[PDB]
Amino acid sequence: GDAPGGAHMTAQTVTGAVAAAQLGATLPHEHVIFGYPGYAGDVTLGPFDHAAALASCTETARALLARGIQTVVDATPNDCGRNPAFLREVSEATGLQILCATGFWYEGEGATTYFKFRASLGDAESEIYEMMRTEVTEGIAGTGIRAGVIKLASSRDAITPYEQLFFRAAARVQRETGVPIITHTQEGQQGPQQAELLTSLGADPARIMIGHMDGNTDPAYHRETLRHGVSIAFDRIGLQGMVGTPTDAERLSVLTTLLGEGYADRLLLSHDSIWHWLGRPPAIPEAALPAVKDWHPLHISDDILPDLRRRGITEEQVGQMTVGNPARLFG
Amino acid sequence: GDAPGGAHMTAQTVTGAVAAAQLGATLPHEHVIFGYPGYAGDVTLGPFDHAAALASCTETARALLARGIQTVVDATPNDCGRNPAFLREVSEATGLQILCATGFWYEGEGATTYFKFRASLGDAESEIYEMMRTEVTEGIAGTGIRAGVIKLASSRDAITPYEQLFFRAAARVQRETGVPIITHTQEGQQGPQQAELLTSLGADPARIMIGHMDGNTDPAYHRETLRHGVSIAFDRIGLQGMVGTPTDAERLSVLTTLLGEGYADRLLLSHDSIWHWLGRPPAIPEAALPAVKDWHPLHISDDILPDLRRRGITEEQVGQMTVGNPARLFG
Ligand SMILES: [Co+2]
Ligand SMILES: [Co+2]
Ligand SMILES: [Co+2]
Ligand SMILES: [Co+2]
Repeated sequence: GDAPGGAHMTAQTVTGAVAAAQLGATLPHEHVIFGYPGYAGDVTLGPFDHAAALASCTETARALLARGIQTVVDATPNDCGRNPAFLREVSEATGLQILCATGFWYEGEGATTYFKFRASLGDAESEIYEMMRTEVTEGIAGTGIRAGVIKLASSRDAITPYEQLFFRAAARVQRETGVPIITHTQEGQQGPQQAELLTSLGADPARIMIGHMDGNTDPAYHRETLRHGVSIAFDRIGLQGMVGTPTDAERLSVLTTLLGEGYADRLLLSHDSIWHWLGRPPAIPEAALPAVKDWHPLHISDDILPDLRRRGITEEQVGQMTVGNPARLFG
Repeated sequence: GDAPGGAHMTAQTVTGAVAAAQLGATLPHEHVIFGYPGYAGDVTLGPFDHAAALASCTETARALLARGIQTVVDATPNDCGRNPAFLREVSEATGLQILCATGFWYEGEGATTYFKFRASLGDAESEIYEMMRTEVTEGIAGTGIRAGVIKLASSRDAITPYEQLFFRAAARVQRETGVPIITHTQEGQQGPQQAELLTSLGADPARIMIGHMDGNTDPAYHRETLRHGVSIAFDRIGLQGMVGTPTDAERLSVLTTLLGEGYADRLLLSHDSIWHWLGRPPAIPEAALPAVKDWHPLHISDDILPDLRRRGITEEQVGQMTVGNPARLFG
């Protein structure tokens, strides 16, 4: 139907280029490793145990491959512990394909001081544009590993001025390279605003995925976002009751409504899971356990797809969301 | 007069313990390297050139030694590019003694997400206390290099709840180890509040230095802070008109007033200079040049001490501020 249009480069994963056809079933928004900004200051008591992280992550990678998932899109922002080299180790040890991102997190929780300062002194937009373009076309930190997607993120009440610098820089790189863009929306807001802003800057709706859209349970919100021609992702499936998130039952209710309205070609599914935390491992209070019980990457494969099928969603619809959509969006 | 009282360990520099007598003239608040939170996300275009940073920093270290400065207290927070190993290279290559810090920056510009999350889930104060204590008594990041001071920092309108976690943790480590505490005050505020809070938590006023006190030009503000028995530092001398800073002429006016009022034993002098920036080097707009012209570490030695002497300050007073005070506070 609506095919990417303009410049384009084959999907770049951490181990190199992959043809769209080789992407297979894909989880479009996950984190192999992740650290909240500040975690590096807790290095003495919260060091990265490389052997342990590698063992644990390759184990999860093998479990995903067992479910037929061939690709994961790692959406970790540059300021949240992003590590392309580690991702490459995990991919070379298991065969699982992994795309990594280029971008900064939203103003509310990102490491914003640096670029705010940069912007106080000059054209921060162009500096961000140069970073993004170099990371997508040449490589990250001199490793030769390129980013396969641009990550953008906005706050709840507005796409702030700080956030807009990244959106503008991304639109420029998108027009020039065709690279896909995936986003974070905070607490179920700004989905429509992100779609309008990006398309208004000349970014291709067929290479845009508005994320955390499962954060809103009013389908009018999703239909309005979809009116822009962009794809939307219910990418925190399994995270129930944390950071304003709804329950999976509520997500599936909205999802089946949209599927029944013919939107399968614009819907994607992920967990936004963290396979290994940076800093000191999080101690989950007893009472927060059910919120995170199904928040792991085998949840959609084992619980959601079956539940969708038993509700009347077809094998074609599941294949469209999990294989066809990723192939066109990232390939 | 007022001598440290309680537990105590000899001054720990990045190359080991130094006797108070060996500290000599000291700059109590500087940064060999520094990065605003987020700089690590700009690694591709703003990588750390180790050979270049080392050459430049050793050159500055040799220039300080030429002026008779034997010690520098590096106050870089854990979340602002702190690097004890690099500091050790600089100290071993030149003989300049360098103490490093343990602590996080203030809420306004620090990398606050990590510990805010940590605190949402449990006793973040005790986790911060453990980090600080380990870094002071055992070492940082498994390097064996220990911190010789605790760095605290507060916002302009209040010592926020997030900041208070660090102040409480520091007071505990201070009572247990005797380690000195140095602080950042934002825009000339909270000096008295920091002194009251720390002493009220049982921290030793003789091991406390309230920083950026040159940020306020009303001497009543300084006298009130000093009433707590703590030392205060005019530690941004040379930075004129940036981040709310006054001119050096205004600083010297307040300083000579306090010196004439007999406060020499509680006054310290530094620049808060950055010898090498992390991330992309800052492009200083033409118009901001005079604000930073004298903001380098040879400024006090070459311009300020002579200016103090020609105004009637005695060689004894200069020696008290630059040698005697550091020796008792850090030694
Ligand atoms: Co997100
Ligand atoms: Co995420
Ligand atoms: Co400061
Ligand atoms: Co400083």
